[PDB]
Amino acid sequence: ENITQWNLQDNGTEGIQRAMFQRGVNRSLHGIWPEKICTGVPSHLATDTELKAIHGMMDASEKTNYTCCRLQRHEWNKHGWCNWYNIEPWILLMNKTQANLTEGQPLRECAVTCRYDRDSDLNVVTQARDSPTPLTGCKKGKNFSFAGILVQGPCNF
Ligand SMILES: *[C@@H]1O[C@H](CO)[C@@H](O[C@@H]2O[C@H](CO)[C@@H](O[C@@H]3O[C@H](CO[C@H]4O[C@H](CO)[C@@H](O[C@H]5O[C@H](CO)[C@@H](O)[C@H](O)[C@@H]5O)[C@H](O)[C@@H]4O)[C@@H](O)[C@H](O[C@@H]4O[C@H](CO)[C@@H](O)[C@H](O)[C@@H]4O)[C@@H]3O)[C@H](O)[C@H]2NC(C)=O)[C@H](O)[C@H]1NC(C)=O
Ligand SMILES: *[C@@H]1O[C@H](CO)[C@@H](O[C@@H]2O[C@H](CO)[C@@H](O)[C@H](O)[C@H]2NC(C)=O)[C@H](O)[C@H]1NC(C)=O
Ligand SMILES: *[C@@H]1O[C@H](CO)[C@@H](O)[C@H](O)[C@H]1NC(C)=O
Ligand SMILES: *[C@@H]1O[C@H](CO)[C@@H](O)[C@H](O)[C@H]1NC(C)=O
Ligand SMILES: *[C@@H]1O[C@H](CO)[C@@H](O)[C@H](O)[C@H]1NC(C)=O
Repeated sequence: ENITQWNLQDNGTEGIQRAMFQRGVNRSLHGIWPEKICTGVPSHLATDTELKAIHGMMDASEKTNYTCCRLQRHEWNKHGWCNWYNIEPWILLMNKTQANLTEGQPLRECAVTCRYDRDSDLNVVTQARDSPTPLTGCKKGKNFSFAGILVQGPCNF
């Protein structure tokens, strides 16, 4: 029912993808997205201490040097409060999702966005999710690279 999406390292993509490559991070959670997007005022304002409890999730912002908490707070504000009601079960789910992502390539890993790399003739996956979706920036007929793992098609197992 929820889309789980994450960033993947890629030295060829400026921003979080490059920062992850430099730090030896392969997968960094972007979000867990139910159908409903939160509108209005959050029932609770996420603190830095709460957001830092999602261990290994890197912020997409250079303003924190890709650490915490701009993306983490944005996730709680836009997808968290209205769906989970309380920050505690959301922090635990996000943290466990990230822990699984840190362990290696997950159960279902489908490409979302690629950076086609001319040199290696590979579709370098910059963002993946746990369900198939139409692709963006992915060259037809090329193999896919999920944080160095070579796959035939857009979905990795
Ligand atoms: C996919 O995303 C959804 C979010 O869309 C995730 O579901 C959410 O999971 C949260 C648990 O992790 C759960 O949080 C608890 O919510 C209760 C309140 O629950 C009651 O309210 C809601 C609506 O008002 C109803 O939820 C029911 O919805 C479904 C269909 O009816 C079904 O799942 C089931 O019937 C649910 O019961 C329902 O009326 C609820 O009973 C809070 O009380 C919880 O609080 C915990 O308890 C404390 C107080 O005792 C609180 O202070 C603590 O901090 C404590 O931890 C807790 O917040 C959400 O209700 C649920 N949201 C929805 C819309 O279902 C789902 O888990 C995701 N799945 C995956 C696999 O990623
Ligand atoms: C993190 O990974 C573990 C291991 O895959 C998950 O636990 C499994 O959950 C499935 C159902 O989704 C069950 O069939 C098994 O009981 C579990 N296996 C083990 C070895 O414990 C867990 O769901 C994952 N959590 C998140 C949030 O991704
Ligand atoms: C990241 O992925 C590569 C390629 O699969 C693997 O060799 C390496 O050990 C992983 N590093 C971490 C920190 O998980
Ligand atoms: C950003 O983080 C990395 C690794 O932790 C480090 O190389 C760098 O000095 C940090 N700070 C700035 C201002 O780039
Ligand atoms: C989150 O997962 C880590 C492993 O990455 C674990 O050590 C830690 O206790 C967890 N934190 C919370 C708040 O669950």
